[PDB]
Amino acid sequence: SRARVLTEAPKVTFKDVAGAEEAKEELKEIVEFLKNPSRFHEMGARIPKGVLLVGPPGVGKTHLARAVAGEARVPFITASGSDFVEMFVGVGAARVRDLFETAKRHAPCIVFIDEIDAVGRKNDEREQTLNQLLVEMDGFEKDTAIVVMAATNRPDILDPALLRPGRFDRQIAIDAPDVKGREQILRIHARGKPLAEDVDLALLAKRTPGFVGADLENLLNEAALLAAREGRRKITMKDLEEAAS
Repeated sequence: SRARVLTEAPKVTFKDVAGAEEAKEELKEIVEFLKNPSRFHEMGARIPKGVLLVGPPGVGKTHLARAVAGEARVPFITASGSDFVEMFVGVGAARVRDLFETAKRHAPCIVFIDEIDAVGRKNDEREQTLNQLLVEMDGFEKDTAIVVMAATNRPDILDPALLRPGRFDRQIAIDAPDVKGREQILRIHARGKPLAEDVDLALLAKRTPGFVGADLENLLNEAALLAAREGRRKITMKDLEEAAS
């Protein structure tokens, strides 16, 4: 059967992501290869092919691979490795085959395989899907500037094939935001939400080690309800304390 993906030109930029500046830099190469693939091949350039983002969930990996496509003003085709193995029959591959057929038509372009763990989680239905992914990537022509991006949190349980040179031979770490990072996140979400002067974001940021982007959201969104519940209007450092419980 057909592949069925989601093509779209992202307007998102790096300036639209809190932290991950370390990872952003590495990606700066991916962005310029997409902008001028010609130049790269001309020179002895690295020429990326598979960028595997590694980090905890809700850390904003998918959100970053999107800022990459936008940063280069290039298309961002998405797909779900889950959809590939989900449907049985010789479909699994036939779809992966399509995904890059639609990709070659929009190259340069970032192809994002979501839940690649479903595809390369080191039971024959997968193997067939995985194998095709290596043939497509190992079969990328110079005029085909497709940079396949995927995310995960277990590059160790991932079939060594996908990681071998020529495929996803480039891992970037997207860790939980640092004190400052969390601070930025909390401020961004706090603006559309009321707060009492007693609420100290800086403190909240330093007091939330381990919280992911989507975690600092709850804390705020949740504290809002906890206060709105007591006929209160603003979020007090007190409600934020009760939410973390």
